[PDB]
Amino acid sequence: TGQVSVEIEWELQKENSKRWNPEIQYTSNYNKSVNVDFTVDTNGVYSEPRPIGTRYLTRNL
Amino acid sequence: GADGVGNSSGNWHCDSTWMGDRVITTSTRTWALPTYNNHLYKQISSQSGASNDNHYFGYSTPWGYFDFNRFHCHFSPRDWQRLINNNWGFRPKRLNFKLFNIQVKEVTQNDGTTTIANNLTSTVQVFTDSEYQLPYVLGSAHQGCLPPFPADVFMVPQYGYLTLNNGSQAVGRSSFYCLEYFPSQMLRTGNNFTFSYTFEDVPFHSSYAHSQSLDRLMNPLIDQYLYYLSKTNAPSGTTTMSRLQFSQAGASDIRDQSRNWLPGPCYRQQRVSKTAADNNNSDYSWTGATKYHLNGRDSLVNPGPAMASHKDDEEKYFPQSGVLIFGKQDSGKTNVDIEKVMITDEEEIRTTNPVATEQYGSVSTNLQSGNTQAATTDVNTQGVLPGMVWQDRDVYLQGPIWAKIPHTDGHFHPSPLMGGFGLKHPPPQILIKNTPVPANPSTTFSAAKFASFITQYSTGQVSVEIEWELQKENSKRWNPEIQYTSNYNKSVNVDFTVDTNGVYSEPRPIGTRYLTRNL
Amino acid sequence: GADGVGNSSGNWHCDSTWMGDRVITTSTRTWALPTYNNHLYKQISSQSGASNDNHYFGYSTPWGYFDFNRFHCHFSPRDWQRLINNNWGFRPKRLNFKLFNIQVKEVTQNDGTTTIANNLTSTVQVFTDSEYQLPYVLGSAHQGCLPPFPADVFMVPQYGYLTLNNGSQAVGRSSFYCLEYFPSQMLRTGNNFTFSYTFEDVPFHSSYAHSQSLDRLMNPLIDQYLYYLSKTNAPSGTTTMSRLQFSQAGASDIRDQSRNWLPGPCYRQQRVSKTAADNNNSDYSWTGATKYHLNGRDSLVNPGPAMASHKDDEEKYFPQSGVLIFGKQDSGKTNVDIEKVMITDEEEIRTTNPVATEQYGSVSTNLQSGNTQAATTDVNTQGVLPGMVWQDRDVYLQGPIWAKIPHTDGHFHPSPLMGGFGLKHPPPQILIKNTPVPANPSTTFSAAKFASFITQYSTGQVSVEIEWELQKENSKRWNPEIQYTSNYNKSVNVDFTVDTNGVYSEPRPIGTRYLTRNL
Repeated sequence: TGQVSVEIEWELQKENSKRWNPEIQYTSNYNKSVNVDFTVDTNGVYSEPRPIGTRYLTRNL
Repeated sequence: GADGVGNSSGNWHCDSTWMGDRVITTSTRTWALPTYNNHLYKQISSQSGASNDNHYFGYSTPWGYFDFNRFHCHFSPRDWQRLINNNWGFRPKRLNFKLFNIQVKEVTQNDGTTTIANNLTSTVQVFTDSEYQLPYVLGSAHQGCLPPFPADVFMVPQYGYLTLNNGSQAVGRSSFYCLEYFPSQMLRTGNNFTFSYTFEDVPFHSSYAHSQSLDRLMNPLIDQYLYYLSKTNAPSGTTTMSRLQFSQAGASDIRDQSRNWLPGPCYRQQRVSKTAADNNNSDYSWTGATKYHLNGRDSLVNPGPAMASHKDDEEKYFPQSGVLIFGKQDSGKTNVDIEKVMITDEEEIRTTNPVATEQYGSVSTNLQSGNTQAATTDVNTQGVLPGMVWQDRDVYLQGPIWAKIPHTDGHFHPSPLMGGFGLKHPPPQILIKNTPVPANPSTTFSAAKFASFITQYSTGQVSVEIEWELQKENSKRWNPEIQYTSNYNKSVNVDFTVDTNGVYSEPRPIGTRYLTRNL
Repeated sequence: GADGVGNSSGNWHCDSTWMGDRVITTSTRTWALPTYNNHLYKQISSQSGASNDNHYFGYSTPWGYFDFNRFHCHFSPRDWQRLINNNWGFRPKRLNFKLFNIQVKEVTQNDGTTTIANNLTSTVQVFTDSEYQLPYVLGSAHQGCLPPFPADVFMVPQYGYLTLNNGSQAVGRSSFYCLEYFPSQMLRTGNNFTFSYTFEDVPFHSSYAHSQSLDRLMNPLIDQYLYYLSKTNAPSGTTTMSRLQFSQAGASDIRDQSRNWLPGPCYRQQRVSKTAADNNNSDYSWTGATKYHLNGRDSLVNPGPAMASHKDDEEKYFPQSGVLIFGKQDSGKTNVDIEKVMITDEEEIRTTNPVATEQYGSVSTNLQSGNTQAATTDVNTQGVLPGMVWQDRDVYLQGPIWAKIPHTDGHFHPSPLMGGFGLKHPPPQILIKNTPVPANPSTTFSAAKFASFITQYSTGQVSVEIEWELQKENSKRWNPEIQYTSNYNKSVNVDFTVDTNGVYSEPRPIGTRYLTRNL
């Protein structure tokens, strides 16, 4: 047994949009719930409740 | 540059210069710009009863835009003839644009009588979208470019765009652009506006036709050393038996030779005849059309991938939606007869590209055996295969020049299907607008936005200069070539001139492929 | 520092050094750290049937944390006596922390018999939250600090926190923190861990009592030159008539003198007596309590703003929830009698702060007139006014030291209400955990996370050194002062010592306010 570590550098490409109205963003829901998403439950089990893509900002064709 | 009221802010530059492997064309026109949308942005959408294929959603802005994306904006007919008769290829290199001699005029409509006067203090706003942040509407073959004849005055077209739609409604992803949210330069009479632009590297447009066919590249005097299957059965006593036989291909059986390449891709179109009696007596303009299906909508494929218009001895035929069709002078907008339009022809590329109205070929569908005969079927659509070669669609004196390549993850051979040069950073859009001047306001404050303005428009001159790089031909052909020429016989009017009423007209479309080249 | 198995990674430092206006206290203890939560994070929440005031939601982590936020972790009783008998004020300056001599031990529970052995290769993880990114749970007067007696061994407490809740459930705004998402240092036996810290500037704690009263600051020999309204009616023939009369205040009417300042703010509490018979025969511990209302929940105000515990000649009384209450040695957890606890007293501040169980004062409520008599009412809660002065709650040998000021837009006089120093950047939290060591895995791959580990714990030494800045007294008082002292009379045990069984105990709470100062 032992430990393992991995470090990765990522290059970003910032958006430069002139769109006027606000965009769609990924967000958490505010309403109450028994468990918080992407957390552990009362037994210690971490779970991811939904898949999350990458395409939220917009761009002209 | 800036000076007073009584100073011209520019001169008239319009000519062409030929020097070695370059040609520099500069043209000047005078324009007029109204006030669009009464200074408002407006949401527009398709009608409620429109078919699902025709739904759209978007906006119309109070801005105009300048457009010079047609070849005849830069080349005179004589200059076009020089180009196409002596060069194998050409491409744009750099560009210069200038706007000058602005005049703003206010209109008064008292009592049905119009009075027009100068407004020396009013201004116009101009800016170039040099970062491609607005939706790019050039490259859609719209009207409103610079006129082909330098003596014509033209109206600046209005700017508008479409975004995502769900039927007649919009979605959360659809975006709205305010053009006043850009830095723009304000010009009074006495100011001018210029900018420069450099084209990226693009391949030369092929201004030649191939003098060889893709299926005829062998030496007709020497046989191959490879064999092909020439017979599958042989005669027995009063009958036949299965027996494979092989032969070496020569000139007598030239269709069977082994070859290294394949013709270009295909997407079959319906064939129609210029003779009225040959066509079916029905309405198949949409049912019989070739289309693509995108997000539940059908869209006509026009003109589509470059394929030959017809095979030899069949000039009367052409693909239903596979050729560019220009209109003659003063032809109408809707449902004009065939005598009012000019149909182009792409027959020069039938040496490498398949005919648009035939199948690509035939492939086998089963496994023959002692009790099963071989069966084949036609291929009506063929994607690209390794080993294919093809030509692109020709360009025309009155056709488009460039198109912006869509910003996507992938694309294949990004030459625009209507013909021309595909650019990732095309010449930017040039937007222009009259600054609104409010009318007499009330003397007591009101927070409502203004709704009464002084009626006015603007006019001025515009010039554009483009440098083109030429590719000279180097042929060793012995016999003379085909050249574009005028007919010598007498006629009432000279082609590409004005008539007795002052109307300039172009009598036919002119391609580029006259010189020849080996395959 | 790093070396082998047979090398101590640190020494035992525990003493105090007094030099001029500084005092440096260093202390060392030995700790033991179990495996909490069986290496898991767990969501915790209030019971389903709990009252609305007691609902909560949060998490418990497998980490422990070190805590030295009580004064007796650093000062011996004799050192505390030196401090409070000779100084008017003090404050912390800088801090040094060290963790060394780590030993990890694995436990085997075969057949009810426990065997403990060294595990030389296992490790512990340590990190300091030097950027205040975790919820700060220090400063809530929790158990688990370093023991007051240096010879005691203590268990490291488990880390856990609360976040936003809606009843027993959470909301979208509630946040979850994984402590493994921090860079932490891993130590085997033979490694050590140190860091340093500098306190920000804070005011000295007032280790004095005022020798003057706020309402007695005048010269008792000279009258004022200002007048006050002394009589509102005068005798007429066998009757009275309204007639205003004014007088200059002297010593005979000292209550009427004009003054420049006002006593500190107030928030009235209920009074209870140490004699059982004086109190009401009912359960008013919650109904009669003073509380604040936040987001629909009621929360007991404890101890609340600093107010005097009682007026003179009334030591038997104290506010219901307005004083710190420490427990005697080995006293229980729930519903212990009054003989098992030690109730503090804040009477030294009754020179400036109002008594906690009385009204702040009285104000008029109406407008007197010929047919209306003047009416007043008591003020049971008084926010701060311009011109108020007050003292803060005293600190005690076994009380807290500091508290983190909440990161908010506004705050007023941010000294923590339980006493001590309010810091925007307090000493950071120090988290520690045993690295999990999995047990014998299966020989065929399984993607399920591990659930069987080797049972083990760790132990070692911890040391903390703090420099304190002193503020020496400079009094010109003639008569001797009050000092903290031990009683001389005989007794079975000496105070602040161990008994015959080895149990160290602190017999009473010790404040700081013995020397005196003029107002």
